[PDB]
Amino acid sequence: QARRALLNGQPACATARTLHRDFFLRAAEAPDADALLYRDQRVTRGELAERALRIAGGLREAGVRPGDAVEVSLPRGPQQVAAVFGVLAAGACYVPLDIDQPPARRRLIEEAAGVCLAITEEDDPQALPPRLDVQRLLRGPALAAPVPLAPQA
Amino acid sequence: AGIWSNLQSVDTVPPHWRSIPYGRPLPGQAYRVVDTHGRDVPDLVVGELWIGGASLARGYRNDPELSARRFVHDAQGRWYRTGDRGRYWGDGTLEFLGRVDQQVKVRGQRIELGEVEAALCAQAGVESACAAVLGGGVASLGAVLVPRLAPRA
Amino acid sequence: QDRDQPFELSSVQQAYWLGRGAGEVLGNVSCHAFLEFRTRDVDPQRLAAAAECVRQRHPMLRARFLDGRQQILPTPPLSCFDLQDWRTLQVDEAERDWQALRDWRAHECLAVERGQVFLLGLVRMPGGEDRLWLSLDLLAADVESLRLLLAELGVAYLAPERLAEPPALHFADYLAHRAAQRAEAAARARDYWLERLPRLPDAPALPLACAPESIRQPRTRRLAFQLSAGESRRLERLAAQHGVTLSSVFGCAFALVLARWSESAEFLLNVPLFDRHADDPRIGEVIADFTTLLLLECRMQAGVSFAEAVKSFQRNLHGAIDHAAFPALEVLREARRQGQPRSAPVVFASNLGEEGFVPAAFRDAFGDLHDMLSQTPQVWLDHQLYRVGDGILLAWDSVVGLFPEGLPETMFEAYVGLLQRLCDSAWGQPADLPLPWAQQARRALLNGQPACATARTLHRDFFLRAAEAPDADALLYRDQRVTRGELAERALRIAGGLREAGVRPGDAVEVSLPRGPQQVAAVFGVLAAGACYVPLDIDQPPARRRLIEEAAGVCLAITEEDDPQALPPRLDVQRLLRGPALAAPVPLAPQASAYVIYTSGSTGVPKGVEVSHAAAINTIDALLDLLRVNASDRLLAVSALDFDLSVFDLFGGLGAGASLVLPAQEQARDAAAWAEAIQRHAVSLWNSAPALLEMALSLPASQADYRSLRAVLLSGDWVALDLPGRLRPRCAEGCRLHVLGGATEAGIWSNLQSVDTVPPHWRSIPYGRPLPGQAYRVVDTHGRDVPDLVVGELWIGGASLARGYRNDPELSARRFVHDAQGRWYRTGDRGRYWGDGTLEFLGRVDQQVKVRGQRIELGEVEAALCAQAGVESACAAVLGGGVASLGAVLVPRLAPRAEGSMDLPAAQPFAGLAEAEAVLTREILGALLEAPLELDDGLRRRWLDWLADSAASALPSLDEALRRLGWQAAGLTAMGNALRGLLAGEQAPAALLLDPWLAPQAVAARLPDGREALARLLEALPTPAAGERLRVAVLDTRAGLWLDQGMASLLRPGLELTLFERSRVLLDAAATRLPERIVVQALDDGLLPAEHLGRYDRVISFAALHAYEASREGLALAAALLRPQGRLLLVDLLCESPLALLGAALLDDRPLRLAELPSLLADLAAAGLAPRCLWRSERIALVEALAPGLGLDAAALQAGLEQRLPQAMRPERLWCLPSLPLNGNGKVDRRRLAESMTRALGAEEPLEAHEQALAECWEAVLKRPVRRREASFFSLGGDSLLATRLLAGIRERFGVRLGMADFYRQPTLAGLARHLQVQT
Ligand SMILES: *P(=O)(O)OCC(C)(C)[C@@H](O)C(=O)NCCC(=O)NCCSC(=O)[C@H]1CSC(c2ccccc2O)=N1
Ligand SMILES: [N][C]([C][S])C(=O)O=P([O])([O])O[C][C]1O[C](N2[C]=NC3=C2N=[C]N=C3[N])[C]([O])[C]1[O]
Ligand SMILES: [Mg+2]
Repeated sequence: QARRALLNGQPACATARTLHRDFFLRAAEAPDADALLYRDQRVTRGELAERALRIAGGLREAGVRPGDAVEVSLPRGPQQVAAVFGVLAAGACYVPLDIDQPPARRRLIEEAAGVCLAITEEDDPQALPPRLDVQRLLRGPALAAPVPLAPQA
Repeated sequence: AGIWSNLQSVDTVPPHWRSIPYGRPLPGQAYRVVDTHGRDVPDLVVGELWIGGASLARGYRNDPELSARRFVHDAQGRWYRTGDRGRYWGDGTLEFLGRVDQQVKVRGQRIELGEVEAALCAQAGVESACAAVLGGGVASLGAVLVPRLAPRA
Repeated sequence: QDRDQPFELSSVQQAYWLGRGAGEVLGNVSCHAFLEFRTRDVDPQRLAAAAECVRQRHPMLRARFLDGRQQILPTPPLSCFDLQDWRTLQVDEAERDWQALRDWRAHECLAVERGQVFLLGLVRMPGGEDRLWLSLDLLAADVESLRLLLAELGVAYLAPERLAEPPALHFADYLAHRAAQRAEAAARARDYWLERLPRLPDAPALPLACAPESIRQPRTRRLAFQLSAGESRRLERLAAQHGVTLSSVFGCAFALVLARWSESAEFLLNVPLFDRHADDPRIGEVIADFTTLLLLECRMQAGVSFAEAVKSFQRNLHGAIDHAAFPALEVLREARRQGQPRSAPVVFASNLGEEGFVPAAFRDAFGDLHDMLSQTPQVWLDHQLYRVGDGILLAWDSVVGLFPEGLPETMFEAYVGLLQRLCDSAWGQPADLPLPWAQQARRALLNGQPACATARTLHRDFFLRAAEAPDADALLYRDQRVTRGELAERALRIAGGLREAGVRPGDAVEVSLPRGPQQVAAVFGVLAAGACYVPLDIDQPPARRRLIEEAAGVCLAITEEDDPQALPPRLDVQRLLRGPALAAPVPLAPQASAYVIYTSGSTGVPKGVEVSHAAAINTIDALLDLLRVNASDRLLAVSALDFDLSVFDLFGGLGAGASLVLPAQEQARDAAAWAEAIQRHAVSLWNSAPALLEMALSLPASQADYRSLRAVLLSGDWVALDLPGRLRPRCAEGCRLHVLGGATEAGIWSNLQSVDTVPPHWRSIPYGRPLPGQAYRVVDTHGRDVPDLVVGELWIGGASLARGYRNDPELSARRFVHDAQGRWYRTGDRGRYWGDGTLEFLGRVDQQVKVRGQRIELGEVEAALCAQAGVESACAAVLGGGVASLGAVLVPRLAPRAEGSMDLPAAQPFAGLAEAEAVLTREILGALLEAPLELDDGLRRRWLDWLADSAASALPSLDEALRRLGWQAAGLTAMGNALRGLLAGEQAPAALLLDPWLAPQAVAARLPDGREALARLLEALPTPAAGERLRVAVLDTRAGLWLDQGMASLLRPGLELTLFERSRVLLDAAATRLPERIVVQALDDGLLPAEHLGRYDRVISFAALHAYEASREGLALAAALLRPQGRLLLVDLLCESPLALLGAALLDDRPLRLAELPSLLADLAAAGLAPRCLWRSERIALVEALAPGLGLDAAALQAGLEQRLPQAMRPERLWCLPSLPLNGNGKVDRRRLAESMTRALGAEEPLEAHEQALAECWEAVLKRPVRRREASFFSLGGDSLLATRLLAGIRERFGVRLGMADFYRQPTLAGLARHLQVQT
């Protein structure tokens, strides 16, 4: 029990904060740095933070709000990463699914998650959750900052 | 438990490892290993890995009853009750020993065989199903069906 | 009710109003809500018009608060709208100005005395942001009424034409209705609450960094957490499933946090509920204060499901709404009127109105609530809730600096953690919170510390150290030293002697030997026999010894005597040393019992703590490996053998081959003997209770040089904060003090706070980290761990626990307990972790008592007495008697000052006097020997020898003896007759000490020119020359007959006299015979009442300073009793009266107590008294000596205790001592102090003009007749409401500006007169 209380007792080694906080800091600190590299093109932290904050503004415009949840269902690539940061920066909890996740199973998850919205390249405001094009959320106005989430959201 | 809960560094494998163990718990989070009655098992004894401390998920998104079955509370705080089996070796390392239950790994991903079986019972015409990950180098997921017969006199 | 005339405050408005009081407990603040809101732009003139429009709509926004009543203005004098247009400024200067404006108007006491209960305002930031904000004093309004003010502002900003109707129901008509309408319900609930006041729980016993009385400027710090839509939905649907109002969910979860953070899970929390019930539906639009305050006595159960806990909280909450018909404030008043300081300074304001807190008409006009602040007075933790968005803003308006830093943060993080644990998981789960993981993670490291020990039999290493180096020093004694080989072969001789006597592995053996090498050889011999040693003091009384022999089930006793026929077979250690040697120690597996150490058998059946070798050697290694103990070290065994510290001295010290300097049994508490032992044998290690090292350090650095002392261990009792500071220059360079924690039930110790010096945040030296291999918990009464900073019971765990109480398994299951965390000794120490993982110990659990209306922190009373000028040390206890009084005790430090230079007037005595007393000694020896059977045979033979030895064979004289003595042959006859009659009654000591012819100091007050000694002692009492009042006292009064013999020299005009003795029956005679101008008071059970400190300009001692257990004892008693510049007047026996020596032989008390003139004057100058010797040569030597500024006086103590303690822990009686008495096991004897005070315990009109003119003020305000001064205002019938009318009454009656906090510390009539006496 002594050994195990040491190994369990290992101190927090963390600063409790909103999960996105640090990326938006790394972006504000070096907007030009390569955040993403993808299919032989690249995205800066500034570009990604803006793309995310535009998605966030599009999500607050689409009725998403702090600790409410948002499905993200995008092919693997920068728009996916921008969307999860944009969900988190809208204050929301992202509910990732593969775009390959099949429709009846996706409906079990969309039903069980109580999900406010889904981000999917498809626009369909009449889906089980309202379903949204990330490319349209990328036309959204940028939020000037991520929404202040307390660390436990 | 959050993205991980242990770290075995591996500069080399000492030959007595039957598997690469779960190492020390990651900082700020913890492991118990318990008897089926919730008390800690002694070192080298196999029991159920309870992950604990600050890294844990808050629960399942809209399943409070399964949350209470997993995210349990004890005189030692809050614990995820994983259903992984394992043992603390005498040096306080945590050998993970696979799972006792219907949950298995396919091409790295987590699958509940109860999910595969239920997705087969969701077939009109299946009375019940079994699923298992199989032997051979393919490591394939297999399943087995009982059809429902639509009786008459 | 006339709509602009003064009308009564609602009860809960009085709670805010009286909380504005600069002298009220955590008062001086508004009870305002500050709200803050954001938008890019708003028209400031629309706002200015809107704010003034809502004032002229609602009476209560324009209500003035004065004289504890409210009165409504047609419009207020002071500005409605604090516009601050900064659209031009630099952004960050505007932000700093906003933060100043924010901190100001969010902490602001609004001018409610000028009707400014409502104030709107607006910074216009140059960043393009109009931050509308709103300071509403809740004297106007409920929070549920504040959202209606927002509704009115939202409309009045956007479309003021739609403000269709100003709500016609005036708040005075609502009160004039409500206060009459409630009447039966209020009485019905008053009867409920009155009968519950003794049974009400406390405020939540949370960790406070500051006393609430010790801050005048309570800034609220808000903590907040927005539960989302989804978390709100999950709580709302789960609240529905479990059948509870959503306020009950949040209130239950809050009360579970406060329970987990309280010392006890039962407390009051003030629930402001929303009594917006009225006949007019427009009450739903009136802005006045519809708060009603519910004193929810929550009692939160542990380990139940949250589903049970929340239904319980709801049932309590709902049922208590009916009892809130008599308002919580009047319950808190009636508690004060019943002598209980109860409060609900923690608050649960569930403003959960389903629309969103900020109403939609306002959410259109400005963004939903950005931030907010309370300033609720007299409330530590104002928890509120708001629907925000469609989510729920949790808010905790904690107070800045009141809680520890990071505590409202962590406690609130646990509350949010709980509420998400309620969202995402079913309420069938335990209502017990987790410890917030960071706290538990640290404590898992502290408890996780590896064994750092090898499991082995406790004696093992000593027998190795002997086989390695047999000629090395093991023990150093009175003169001689025993080597390891000698000690090992002596131990193994005793071991074989014990095997032969039938003792065998783990069977228990008493070791009652005087401290010395044979005692050590006996414990190592018992342990080498494989047996378990049961050490006892040889001076322990026989009845207690039989209980311990019985209770240990003791196989055998080693006792320096053979009696194989006793309760156990009892053996002489010298015969056991004549026994055969064992070849080797009998093999024990380490888990076997090593010793059983016994507490005092005054506790009923003696608790004997059986410790295994594994446990003992674990603690020992865990300390040897920290002390780096080595073969050159030399410990001092000041620890008695029945005090478990000796186990480290023995099996630790000699396990490392470090030799023991042993005090002998006559040196068992002697600091001078220890000091020489350190200075002589170059002692490198020390180990004791702090009261022993305090006693060692009480000797000067020149008299007692400890600079050999490489490291110091202190244990078992509170270590004073100055003590490391006193110790650093005394011990070796690199002082290495360690203070060590925990009871014998955890082996010798369980903690180590290393001390270089005290960091200034300590209030006692804490328990440190647990020692290696063992562990601590602090637990709630339910056995769950309490959080950091939270006081609970200390539990000790792991590889050092005692096996149990030796033959009480039933108590062992109560005091040792078992969890998923392993096995724990449940100590009954209070204490708390700190954030850094240090473990503050806070006294035994009985060192708190729920005395008659409050929990007393007796450790805090001791800490506050130690802060007095000139105090060495203090104790506090709670007593017997019909009051069950608080009691406390002091000691002065005496300012040692080397004034002792002298000459002795030797010219008056001659040898024919000592011959006269030798003759009279022979005659009265011979006179008792006319009936020689009144003695025992030992005294008979002594007396028959002294009939020649104390007589003409040494100091012969003729009948001239009689004329030297002053008593003639009539007196010789009267002595012989009295002595035979008294001893045919056998009435020594008691009647011998009552007798004029025979009492030892009284015969010394005649025979040795004793009346002439007494005369020249009493002479120069200056009052019949000076014509001025003089206070005299006597230390050694006994029967008063020796004083009566001097009394013609004592009855001086202006002389006041007080008479003292450490005995009751003798003072009854003194009090019988001496006139009513002379006072008599016992030092009952050794204890001086504090009313006498610093009071006496003169103090008398007669032929009895040796009758104290030190010179330093009776001297320190004298010095404390003396007024500064006052004179001790002493005759000391540099030789006894030969008849007082018969007297002492009939007490059978040793003549070795007596001391020389330099020996007296050295200790007396160390007691600070500056001396002259004066008289009677080498016999009955007169000394007088002058007192320094010791500062102790009951007046000065009252002023210091008024400066440092609340009225609920006044030292209800107060006493003093020359030093605190000591346990056999080293501690300050808090039981003897408690019993002694319990023995020493044993209305009238106003008579000052200020008391009488105050009685007129109390009688005017309270109506009831103020005939008695001794009453306290609240106990008589006062309230904080009535304290305003009393202050204003004093401001009419006398004109003085009353400090209301000082009046709350001074609630009795003369205590109130204090501020009038000083014309404040
Ligand atoms: P006195 O006549 O009061 O008699 C003596 C006693 C001992 C009773 C006196 O010293 C005392 O304790 N007075 C009562 C103090 C008290 O109870 N204070 C708290 C009243 S509570 C209240 O309803 C607050 C808390 S929640 C709410 C609020 C919400 C939003 C924004 C601000 C505030 O304050 N109001
Ligand atoms: N010696 C001892 C043990 S160490 C004994 O014996 O006694 P007791 O009672 O049991 O114990 C003591 C008491 O107190 C406490 N402590 C310890 N340590 C200390 C203390 N206090 C204070 N400080 C310190 N350090 C214990 O636990 C008990 O209660
Ligand atoms: Mg004890």
